[PDB]
Amino acid sequence: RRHEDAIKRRKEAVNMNVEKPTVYHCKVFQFKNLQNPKIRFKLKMNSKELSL
RNA sequence: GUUCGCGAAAUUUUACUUCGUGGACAUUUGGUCAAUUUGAAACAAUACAGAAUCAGCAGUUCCCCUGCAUAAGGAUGAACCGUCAAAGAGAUUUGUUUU
Repeated sequence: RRHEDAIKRRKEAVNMNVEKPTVYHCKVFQFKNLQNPKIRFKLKMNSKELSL
């Protein structure tokens, strides 16, 4: 019961929005070849997951 | 003066009676049942020391095991890639192998 109420509580963590930070943090990477398909998949996934 | 013991006499050895002899030879206290009875104050009633035991759970304090929550923190896997929708008006082009 506490486990399910936790998820019904998680949805309120979903509809919470931004509250923009102060300083954005940036990194720059550079590569010779992106052709590897799984790398191309992971860079998309992990970008969507972390809200990067 | 009281008793116990030994020796002598009068009678039937122990016994009574008397002489010579060795001890022992104080009284009290520390001894109240408590409780209850309308009277010039006594111990007379009225009781009468009879004036509960086995077992179960839980709760505080620490420890371990296993869950779920929460705060932080990490490790890894997931094949395919992003600068609109509708309607209206104007401008340009368009004989035989795969229908």
